[PDB]
Amino acid sequence: VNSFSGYLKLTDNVYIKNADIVEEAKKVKPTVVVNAANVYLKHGGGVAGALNKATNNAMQVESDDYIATNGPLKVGGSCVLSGHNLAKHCLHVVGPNVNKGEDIQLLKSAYENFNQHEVLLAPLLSAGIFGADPIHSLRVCVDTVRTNVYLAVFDKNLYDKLVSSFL
Ligand SMILES: CC(F)(F)c1cncc(C(=O)N[C@@H](Cc2cncc(Br)c2)C(=O)O)c1
Repeated sequence: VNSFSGYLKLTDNVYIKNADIVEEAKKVKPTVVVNAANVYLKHGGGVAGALNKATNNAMQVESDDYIATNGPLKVGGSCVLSGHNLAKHCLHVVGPNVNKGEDIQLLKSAYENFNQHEVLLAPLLSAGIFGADPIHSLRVCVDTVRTNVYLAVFDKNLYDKLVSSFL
């Protein structure tokens, strides 16, 4: 039993809710919140900018130190950093950005990072400003993630479309 509430169950292990991931993180304090990161951990907009703003820029400060030490992530890769006031940990995961021409096949590799964590609160990778089709992202999520994932979808119209078209 966990503290996630109001989710619709899509599969044995994938759940979905129309919610603001920032507000959901603030209420649940999950062990892991996933950030829709880029390879530079520059949290300017989309989910990343919203999460970072909610940490009063502490996420960005920590991220800049991480990059200065380790260099950029790989597209499809991830790193675990602090969750600050939102979660115990933040798993920064880099999905491919279609608006940069990155290969969409890397979306499966990106979701594989979720399997290293038993339970996660997450957005749909490569959705929103990353330019992928969220319906495709949900399909890859369901077919790749085996751990328990609670997906927060900010846009109500998109949420209803994701549920209604789900196979
Ligand atoms: C063009 C379109 F029709 F596909 C479209 C339009 N608007 C929003 C999205 C979207 O992917 N939203 C997700 C992911 C998300 C993105 N950025 C910020 C947050 Br916070 C959450 C959501 O709401 O959870 C997609």
